[PDB]
Amino acid sequence: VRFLDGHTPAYDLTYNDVFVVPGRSDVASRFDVDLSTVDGSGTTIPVVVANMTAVAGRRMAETVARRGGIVVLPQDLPITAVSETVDFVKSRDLVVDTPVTLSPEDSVSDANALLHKRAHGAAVVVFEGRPIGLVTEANCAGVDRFARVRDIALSDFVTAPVGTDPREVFDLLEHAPIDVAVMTAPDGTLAGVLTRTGAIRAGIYTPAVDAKGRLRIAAAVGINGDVGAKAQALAEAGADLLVIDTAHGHQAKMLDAIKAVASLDLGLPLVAGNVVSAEGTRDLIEAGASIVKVGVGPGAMCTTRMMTGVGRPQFSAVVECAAAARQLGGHVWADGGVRHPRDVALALAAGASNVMIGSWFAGTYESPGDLLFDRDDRPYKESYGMASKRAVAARTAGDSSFDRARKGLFEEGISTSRMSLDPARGGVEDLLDHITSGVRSTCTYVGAANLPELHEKVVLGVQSAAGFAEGHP
Amino acid sequence: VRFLDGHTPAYDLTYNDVFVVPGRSDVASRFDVDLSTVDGSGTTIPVVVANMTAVAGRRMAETVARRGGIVVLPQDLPITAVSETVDFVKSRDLVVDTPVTLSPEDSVSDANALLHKRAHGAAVVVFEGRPIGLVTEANCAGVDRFARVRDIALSDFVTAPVGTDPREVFDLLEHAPIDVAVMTAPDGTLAGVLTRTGAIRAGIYTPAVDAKGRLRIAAAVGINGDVGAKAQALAEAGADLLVIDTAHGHQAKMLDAIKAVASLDLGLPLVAGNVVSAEGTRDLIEAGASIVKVGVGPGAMCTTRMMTGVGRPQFSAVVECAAAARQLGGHVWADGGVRHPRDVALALAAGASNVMIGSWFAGTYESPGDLLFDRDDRPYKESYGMASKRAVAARTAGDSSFDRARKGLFEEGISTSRMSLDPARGGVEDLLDHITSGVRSTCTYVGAANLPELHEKVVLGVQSAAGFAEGHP
Amino acid sequence: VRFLDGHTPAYDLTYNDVFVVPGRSDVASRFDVDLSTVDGSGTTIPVVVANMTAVAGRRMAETVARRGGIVVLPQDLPITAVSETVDFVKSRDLVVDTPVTLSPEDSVSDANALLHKRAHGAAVVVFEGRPIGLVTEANCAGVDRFARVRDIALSDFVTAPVGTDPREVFDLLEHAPIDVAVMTAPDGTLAGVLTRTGAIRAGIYTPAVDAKGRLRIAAAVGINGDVGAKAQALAEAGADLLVIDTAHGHQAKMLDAIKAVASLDLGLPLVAGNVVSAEGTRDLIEAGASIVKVGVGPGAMCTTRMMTGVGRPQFSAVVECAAAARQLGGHVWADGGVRHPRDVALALAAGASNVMIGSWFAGTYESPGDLLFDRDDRPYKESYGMASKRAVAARTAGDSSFDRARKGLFEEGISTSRMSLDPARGGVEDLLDHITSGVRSTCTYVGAANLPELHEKVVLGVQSAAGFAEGHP
Amino acid sequence: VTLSPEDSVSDANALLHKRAHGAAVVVFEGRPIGLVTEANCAGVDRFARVRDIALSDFVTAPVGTDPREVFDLLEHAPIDVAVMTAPDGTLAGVLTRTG
Ligand SMILES: NC(=O)c1ccc[n+]([C@@H]2O[C@H](COP(=O)([O-])OP(=O)(O)OC[C@H]3O[C@@H](n4cnc5c(N)ncnc54)[C@H](OP(=O)(O)O)[C@@H]3O)[C@@H](O)[C@H]2O)c1
Ligand SMILES: NC(=O)c1ccc[n+]([C@@H]2O[C@H](COP(=O)([O-])OP(=O)(O)OC[C@H]3O[C@@H](n4cnc5c(N)ncnc54)[C@H](OP(=O)(O)O)[C@@H]3O)[C@@H](O)[C@H]2O)c1
Ligand SMILES: *c1nc2c(ncn2[C@@H]2O[C@H](COP(=O)(O)O)[C@@H](O)[C@H]2O)c(=O)[nH]1
Ligand SMILES: *c1nc2c(ncn2[C@@H]2O[C@H](COP(=O)(O)O)[C@@H](O)[C@H]2O)c(=O)[nH]1
Ligand SMILES: *c1nc2c(ncn2[C@@H]2O[C@H](COP(=O)(O)O)[C@@H](O)[C@H]2O)c(=O)[nH]1
Ligand SMILES: O=c1[nH]cnc2c1ncn2[C@@H]1O[C@H](COP(=O)(O)O)[C@@H](O)[C@H]1O
Ligand SMILES: O=c1[nH]cnc2c1ncn2[C@@H]1O[C@H](COP(=O)(O)O)[C@@H](O)[C@H]1O
Ligand SMILES: O=c1[nH]cnc2c1ncn2[C@@H]1O[C@H](COP(=O)(O)O)[C@@H](O)[C@H]1O
Ligand SMILES: O=c1[nH]cnc2c1ncn2[C@@H]1O[C@H](COP(=O)(O)O)[C@@H](O)[C@H]1O
Repeated sequence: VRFLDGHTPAYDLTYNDVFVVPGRSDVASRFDVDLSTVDGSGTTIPVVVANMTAVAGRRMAETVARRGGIVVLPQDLPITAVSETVDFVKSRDLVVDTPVTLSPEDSVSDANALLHKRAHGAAVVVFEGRPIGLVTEANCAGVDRFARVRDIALSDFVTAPVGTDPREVFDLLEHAPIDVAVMTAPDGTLAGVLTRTGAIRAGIYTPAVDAKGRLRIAAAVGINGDVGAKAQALAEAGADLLVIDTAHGHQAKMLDAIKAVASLDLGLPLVAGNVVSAEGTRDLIEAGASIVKVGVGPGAMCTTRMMTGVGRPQFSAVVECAAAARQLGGHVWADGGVRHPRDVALALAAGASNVMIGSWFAGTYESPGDLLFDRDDRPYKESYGMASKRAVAARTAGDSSFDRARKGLFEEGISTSRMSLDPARGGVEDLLDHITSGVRSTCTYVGAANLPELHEKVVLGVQSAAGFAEGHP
Repeated sequence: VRFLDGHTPAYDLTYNDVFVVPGRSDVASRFDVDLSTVDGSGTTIPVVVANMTAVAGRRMAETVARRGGIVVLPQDLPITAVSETVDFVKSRDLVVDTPVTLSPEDSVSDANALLHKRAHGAAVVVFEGRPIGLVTEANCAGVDRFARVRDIALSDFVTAPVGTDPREVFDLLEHAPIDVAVMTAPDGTLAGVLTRTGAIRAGIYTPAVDAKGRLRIAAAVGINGDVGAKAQALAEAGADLLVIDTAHGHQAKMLDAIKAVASLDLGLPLVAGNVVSAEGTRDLIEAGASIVKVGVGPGAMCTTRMMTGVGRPQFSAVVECAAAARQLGGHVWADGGVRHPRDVALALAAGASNVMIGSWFAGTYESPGDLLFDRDDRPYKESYGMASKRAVAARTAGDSSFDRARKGLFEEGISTSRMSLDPARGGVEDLLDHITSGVRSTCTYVGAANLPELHEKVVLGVQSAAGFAEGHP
Repeated sequence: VRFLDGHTPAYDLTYNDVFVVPGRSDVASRFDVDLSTVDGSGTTIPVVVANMTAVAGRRMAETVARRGGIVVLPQDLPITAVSETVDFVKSRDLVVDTPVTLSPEDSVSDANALLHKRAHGAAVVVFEGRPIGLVTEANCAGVDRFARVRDIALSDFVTAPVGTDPREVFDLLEHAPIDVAVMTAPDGTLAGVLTRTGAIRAGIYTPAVDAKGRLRIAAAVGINGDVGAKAQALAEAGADLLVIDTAHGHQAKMLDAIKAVASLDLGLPLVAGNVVSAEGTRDLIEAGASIVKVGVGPGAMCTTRMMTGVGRPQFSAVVECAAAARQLGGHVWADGGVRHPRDVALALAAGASNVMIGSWFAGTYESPGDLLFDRDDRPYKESYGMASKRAVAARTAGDSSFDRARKGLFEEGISTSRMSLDPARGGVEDLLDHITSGVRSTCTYVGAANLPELHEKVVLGVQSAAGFAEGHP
Repeated sequence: VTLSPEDSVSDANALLHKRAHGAAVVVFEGRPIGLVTEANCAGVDRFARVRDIALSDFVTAPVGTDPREVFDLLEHAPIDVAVMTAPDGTLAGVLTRTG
């Protein structure tokens, strides 16, 4: 990477410490930028969802992969639950989304709460697999909780066959009272739904798909136990990518874990982390990893810095690690600390091939957690670290009370945090729009038409805290 | 520019990061400083009003130009509205201001709200072009909103012929109940008003006028569409200066737009921006621009930094760009981030020939927005960026709903902001006093009698955030 | 001054940016340190009170000079009021203080208000010059405001002859209900008062006195008008030191004012400021000044930095100017920005001979302003700059309304500020105890027995914002 | 309320509320010379003298004047207080429009 003349600080840099200076550009439109990655992950946008139980569920996996990202299932997930989630994701349609479905015998109480598991603003009343009505939040307003869905469902709705041009579906819904088109199979059974915004995103995002045309999904594994047997079971379950994840990725047990998985020859991309040094990046690649996950400390749920003093400013860590992996034909994932789209753009400019986002996506409809409200009726969801006392409790529940007490000495993560939803744009696809629009604008500012050209052409500068304050938050 | 020995930091600088060291001075008075610019804009004070719809209206254009600045009309303005605004500004008197005028049949409701479109504190009642009374806010206190103006108008007021020396008018109003002198034409028709403060400003500020002696006004044009045909229509409408404006001014489309306007040979100063690099400055000047607008990110309504990471600390950007423009005989406008008079002074010390100010002037009586009040009865006006959802909607309202949806992906500006009016000095001329008094003191501190000597003689230093905190805000 | 190895930052330093590293010391006690100055001011502590109308009154001048400092009377004071203040100060006792005095005919309303003009907690009731009672705040609690002093005054009080050993007076008051000994002349007339703390301070602070044994006092003069005639009148009125003062001290009008005063050969130390550059220090000294006042911007009432961007971090300014002055046999006063005793200590370590303090001392009983209370009953007093709209209004009240309106364009100071009094230690002598105890501890940490050894032996270091945060606020 | 020119502003401000006139009369040798209102003491140092803030101009009339005429003399007066004087010029008291 190139920095402005004289910008050689005597310290390491975070995303807040740096800026991109624009260059000469011939890219006429921000829609001309190709956001596809080149690390073998198969993503068409540089966004990976972290293997955190508060974020990485089946609804998130379907929604993100349709728009070009990928979700890493957490390592604490049982293999049967993994197999059920993968089979659900890989049976999803590439354009039409899975709606909330309700039986006419369901209670209005259930209908009100289930509505927010998706961002469509409406649920489809189904009977024997066929749509018979719609339910919105307005239909549940004032009704007793224990009335049935059949008493409140709207009986008329827009229907269209699966395979219809999304541009046409956009025009069908211009003057419809509900911005939902119920997509049906030739026999009349429910195939899914498609909103006006969903139709727009169909011509903007390319789905991340496997060799069979099914949505991609990844899975994580720990370094304890039989790593090889666990990795092979995840591969046979249908995972398209494997993440061997641990806090201190530069230890001997991680090196042995990588070799055990690589020697099985699963034919899948192997991600291993986390490290923040050039030496650790080389050692993980030499062990058999093709992608190195970079980040020790920056996660919004992490207390590692305050507990140990161990960490590294994430921008400088990605710059050094991406350069070391580039020498060996490897790639780097920037993992942790993403708060605004500039953090995504700056990580990619630093040399990362993908960016892993965690806590930010917990505050969305699609995340696994229940939607909550504070005293001011502001919507929010919980997030927590995978090394907190809450996560360790659910992961080690099978141990004796003696071992659980001794292990309770260590906690390097928060057990609860409030992640607010934007009152208007509360879906993960709204955040993807936010992130990708910013990255696309970064590329045209530097004159790049794709992500390799971004890292090649970017010129960076160092600023003080006053520099970061320039502009509006 | 000269910096103190050893002040060569490994980062770029904002206005907050630097300070001016005083030098030996023989300038006896701060009124002896010449504030005229030498970039061909014609401004006698180094203030340009940004081409933002929330700031640049006809009341702003008249008021600022009389005091020596210039207003750039936004590019979203229809050519008919531009012609009507230019003809209004170029028919204004050089000393006597345009008051709020009222018909005696107007409602007290209308009279109360219209008062705050000027800073005179009084409106003139007019019948067939001739003044017959005055209305103040004290006259509207308690009266029914739908009583007529004639029921509360003050029948006696100070009058004087247009052309009277402003110093005499100052003396006529010393003991008058209302500090407004109604200036009249030989036939008795209204020519305008002149307050005590307005008479003082006539001896301090030189109006910015064209070759016919009429107040100057500028106009902005985008890089899309037929830039040549638009620029020529703006020239024939009477614009004294043309601004070709876009966020990423260092792209091929901007370079072609400059050449298309330059080859038309309109005989007007040609401004193009925005860039923050020396290379960008040279490319714009070589394409045909005489003035380069500098600034990517620092605007108070901008979110470009947080969306993309793209931007440059404005002080270092002005320093590098002004030196590159100077090499080619061109000039540089410092655009964005002005919060206090020190920002204007430091930008001129960095080598800029003019300073463009936007959001700061939205919180004045003369800006186009309506005057609003919060729950605490504090006066304020709205401000918003020209690339926000609000501005883009008005600029693309005639496109199809499909295209407006796709274009909705990008938003690099805030759509609403509260800019407070100083409860005492709420007029834009009060801010011009504040700004120019600071620049004049800077010039005497360094020993400069004019703006070229300011950039020539200034010595600068770098400070930490503790240095900026010294003093009171 | 010596800095630690490698501590050569690329920016200028404030008091917050630096620290002192202790060295080997044989100074057994902090009471062994000699705080006397060597600049010819005659002060025995390194404290000078600023020539600000909100701080520099006759009660302040008496109290500080008895403890070793000196007060500079403001330049706006008429020569008649100057002569009266000097004659009051030079007739004061060197040990015994001047109390608030009351007539028995005075109202309780006046007694409770007058009580806070001194820090004694008691006023002396006087009749024909002799004491007849005491009045405390508890004696006025609940009494009608227009009852007379004779109705509430305490009739018995401790009395002692003037010249008594303060050590004994400390013992006389050990068991007295009111901590004040009324000091009397041989004929029984009131000579003043002395408290337990006041007797302690007599053995700690050496009074600053002239050649005849009378308390010292200084006076300021501006650079406009007949500077030579104004300086001579101040010399004949009894001033012990002259201060030629202006914001921009490095201008031609100041250099002529110094030469005009030096040519009169008044035999007094001549102070001139303000500058922040070595070149300005040399020019003022060569013009005839023996002491250069350093500081442009750091004053708590100043807005110069925000209006103009002109200034310099005060520590670096003092280091440079003190070094240039010492080459020419001159001295430097550190003027502005003192908030804590460390600021005084660091200014002396930087090479200043004396430290000027302004607004900090406004929040004391002895300052000329009236004592005020907020809604929470917190004691405070007003402070304001000598270049604010309030100050220039009184200074130019005799000019025409036209000129005062034109000069209203410039305002480089705030016109009102709330300076809180410490509810326990509200006297200026308490702040003197606070400041000088800190400076004495600084000298023993460095190994210095006097102020010249402090500057000679001190080793300094540079810190970040985190370094300044170490310790308790 | 009567005030000497040597009285303090602090005393003058507090004494004004012993009557409903809203103004006090400054007196030197029994003669009315100035008026003190609450607006005169607003912002002034509490221990300045009354002689610094007194209004030297006030409506005056001899005692025994018809109240109806005194009422009309005060219609446009800034202070609604008329100073009534004895034949020798000394102060006889005051008379407001409502009085
Ligand atoms: N000075 C600044 O930092 C700044 C920042 C934002 C906005 N603005 C203000 O916004 C107004 C104009 O709106 P605009 O900036 O959107 O320009 P515009 O003139 O309305 O359109 C810009 C054109 O350039 C293309 N473009 C390519 N890369 C771009 C990029 N990185 N950012 C923006 N457009 C890009 C756009 O196509 P696509 O849209 O299809 O990509 C579009 O065709 C002006 O008043 C300008 O001052 C200024
Ligand atoms: N130490 C500081 O940083 C600082 C800052 C502000 C004020 N002050 C305080 O203000 C008081 C004196 O008021 P003053 O400084 O306005 O001086 P002053 O003695 O009242 O007047 C200064 C004279 O110098 C001229 N001048 C030229 N350049 C000037 C500049 N940059 N700033 C001010 N005057 C300039 C003024 O003419 P024009 O007015 O016509 O230009 C005027 O004739 C002192 O008590 C001083 O301590 C100090
Ligand atoms: C520290 N870090 C933790 C913990 N659980 C997960 N993580 C890391 O944070 C990343 C997410 O960062 P965000 O800022 O939330 O996007 C994860 O990918 C993982 O690397 C924990 O308990 N402590
Ligand atoms: C970013 N920048 C924007 C937008 N509209 C205008 N601008 C820029 O800001 C300047 C004004 O800055 P202030 O800090 O308000 O004085 C304008 O002149 C223009 O360059 C926007 O939506 N985003
Ligand atoms: C700026 N500086 C001003 C003004 N009046 C006085 N001063 C300066 O400040 C010093 C006092 O500083 P503190 O921090 O209050 O102790 C004075 O000695 C003088 O140099 C003013 O209006 N603006
Ligand atoms: O569309 C739906 N209809 C009915 N129940 C649902 C629907 N989506 C989720 N649920 C229920 O909510 C549980 C949790 O879903 P998750 O949050 O998507 O894992 C499921 O196991 C179901 O019981
Ligand atoms: O002096 C005035 N008298 C009456 N109406 C006015 C006056 N100034 C502005 N208006 C009204 O306010 C509208 C907006 O004015 P603007 O804010 O100056 O563009 C005008 O089109 C008029 O309808
Ligand atoms: O001891 C005192 N007794 C009575 N009045 C005092 C005393 N000290 C100050 N004053 C009054 O307060 C005014 C202002 O005093 P200063 O605040 O010390 O300048 C004086 O002019 C007196 O009117
Ligand atoms: O007009 C006045 N001038 C001066 N002092 C007054 C005046 N009226 C009352 N006082 C004072 O206030 C005290 C109490 O007055 P009373 O409340 O009327 O009894 C008197 O004894 C005087 O000291």
